[PDB]
Amino acid sequence: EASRQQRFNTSIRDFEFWLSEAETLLAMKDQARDLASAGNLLKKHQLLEREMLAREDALKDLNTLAEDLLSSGTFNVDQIVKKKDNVNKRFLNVQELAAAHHEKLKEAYALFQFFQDLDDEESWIEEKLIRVSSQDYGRDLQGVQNLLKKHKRLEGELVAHEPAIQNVLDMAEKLKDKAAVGQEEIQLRLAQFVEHWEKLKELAKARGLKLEESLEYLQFMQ
Repeated sequence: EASRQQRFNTSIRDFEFWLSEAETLLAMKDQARDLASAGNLLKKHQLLEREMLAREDALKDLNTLAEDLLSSGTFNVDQIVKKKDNVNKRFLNVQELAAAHHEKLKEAYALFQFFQDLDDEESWIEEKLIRVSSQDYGRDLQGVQNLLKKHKRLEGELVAHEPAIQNVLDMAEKLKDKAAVGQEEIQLRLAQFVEHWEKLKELAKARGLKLEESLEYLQFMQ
């Protein structure tokens, strides 16, 4: 049952609160300090993106209501004008900045995920370098057959990692722009990561060939 003036005031208060929340989110652009915090901010940006067109539509009706109040001889003309124009200016500012801020946060989340993937894959290569660093090629036929069964399991666990390793080298190319990746400590880690990956591949290939040569030898020498 509210009057036009009461509905206008309630709508303005509702928009002011929504705008203040969106302005706070835009002011949190540089608070993405880890994956979880970037993720929290991305969820807020997804809600803002989803609500934008509905708020734009509601603002059109709020503007129509304000103009209806102004044309009907209301007492608080200046108060209505200031409330309406302030909400419209603040909405345009949110609308014009939101997508850029959202994109910067998607880049921050991607950078944090890249650093987690680099850490993980460095450890994975290091563990495989221990596994492959064997000079046991078998002393008898059953022995070399056991070693070849294990070496094929290593080659099976390995072949499927080329894309996980390439995802680190590609995401380093996609995020080659940002400073944190360009830092000399990260550029060294990426060169060493490639050095250890190729060394792991050089060792696995070489060991497999030695194991096949050993099986052939031990089959004649049994």
